Amino acid sequence: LMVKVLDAVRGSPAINVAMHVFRKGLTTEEEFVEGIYKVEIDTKSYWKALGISPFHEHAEVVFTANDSGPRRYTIAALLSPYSYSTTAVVT
Amino acid sequence: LMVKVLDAVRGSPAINVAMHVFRKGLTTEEEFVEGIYKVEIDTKSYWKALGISPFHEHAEVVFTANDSGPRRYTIAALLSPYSYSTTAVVT
Amino acid sequence: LMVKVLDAVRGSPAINVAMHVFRKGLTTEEEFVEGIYKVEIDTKSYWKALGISPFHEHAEVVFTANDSGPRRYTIAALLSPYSYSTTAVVT
Amino acid sequence: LMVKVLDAVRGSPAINVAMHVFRKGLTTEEEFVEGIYKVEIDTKSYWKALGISPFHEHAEVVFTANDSGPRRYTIAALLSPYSYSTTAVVT
Amino acid sequence: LMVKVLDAVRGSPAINVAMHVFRKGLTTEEEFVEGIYKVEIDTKSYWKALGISPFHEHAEVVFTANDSGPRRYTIAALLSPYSYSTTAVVT
Repeated sequence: LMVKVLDAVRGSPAINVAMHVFRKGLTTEEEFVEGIYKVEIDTKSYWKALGISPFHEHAEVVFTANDSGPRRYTIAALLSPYSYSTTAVVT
Repeated sequence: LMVKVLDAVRGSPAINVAMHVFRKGLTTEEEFVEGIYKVEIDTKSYWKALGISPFHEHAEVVFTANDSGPRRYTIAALLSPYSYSTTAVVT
Repeated sequence: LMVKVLDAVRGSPAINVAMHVFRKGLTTEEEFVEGIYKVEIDTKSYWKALGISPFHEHAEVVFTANDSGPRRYTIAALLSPYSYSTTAVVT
Repeated sequence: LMVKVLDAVRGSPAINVAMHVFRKGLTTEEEFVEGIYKVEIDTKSYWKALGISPFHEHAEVVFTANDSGPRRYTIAALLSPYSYSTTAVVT
Repeated sequence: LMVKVLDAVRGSPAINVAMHVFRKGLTTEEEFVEGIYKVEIDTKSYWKALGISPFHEHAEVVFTANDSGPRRYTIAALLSPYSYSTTAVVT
């Protein structure tokens, strides 16, 4: 097994490289690679893995999730390598 | 097994490379690669994997999910390598 | 098994490469590659994998999902490499 | 097993490299690599893994999640190496 | 097993390198690498792993989470090595 990437480079490129070589109870995950170059923006979660036997008997639950409001996410060149260029965010 | 990628490069390119080589209980996931160059924007989740035997007997549940509001997501060049170009977000 | 990609490059191209080589209980997934260059925008989920025996006996459940509101997602050049070009988002 | 990356470089490129070589109870995760080049912005979570037997009998729970307000996230060149370029955030 | 990265370099590049070589009870995680080049901005959490048997009998719980306010996060060149460039945040 031989891998060659970008043997010779000349003249200033913008590069993003990711190399992975592999060889060979509510939740159980084993022997994994999570999140190479992962981006998460405005992620939400409610009631994850409460456990064994929640609200087993005679439970009265009221759940209300409200999401609102003025929120802004201005992004230029996300995960976007560039060269000899111009990037501007003018407001 | 031999792999060659981008042996000779000249003149400043913008590149995104991803190489993967492989060889050989509510939830169970094993021996996986999750999220190479993954992007998530405004992801939501409710009541994931509450567990074994939730609300087993005589449960009175009221669920209400409300999503609203002024929200903006302005993105230029997502996962988009570029060269000798112009990117602008003018407001 | 021999793989050759982009042996010689000259003059600044914008490139997106993805190479994959392979060789050989509510949920169970094993030995997989999930999400190479995956993009998710405004994804929702409700009540995923509640578990074993939820609401087993005499359950009174009221479910209401409301989705509304002024929301904007302005994107230029998603997963779209470019060169010698112009990208603008003017508002 | 032999790996060669960027054997010869000349002329000032901007590079992001990630190399990974591998060889061979509510929650249990073993022998994993989490978060190489991971970015998280405005992530929320509620009631994660409350434990064994929460609210077992005669529980009266009121849950209310409110999210609002003027919030801004202005980012230029996220995970985006560049060279001979111009990046500006003018307000 | 032999690994070679950036054997010869000339002319002042800006580089980010990450190399990883591997060889071979509410929560239990063993033998892992968490957070190489990890960035977290404005992350929140509520009620994580309260323990064994919380609110076991006759519990009356009122939960209210409010998030609001004018907050700003202005970032230029996050995880974005650059060379011969210009970065400015003008307000």
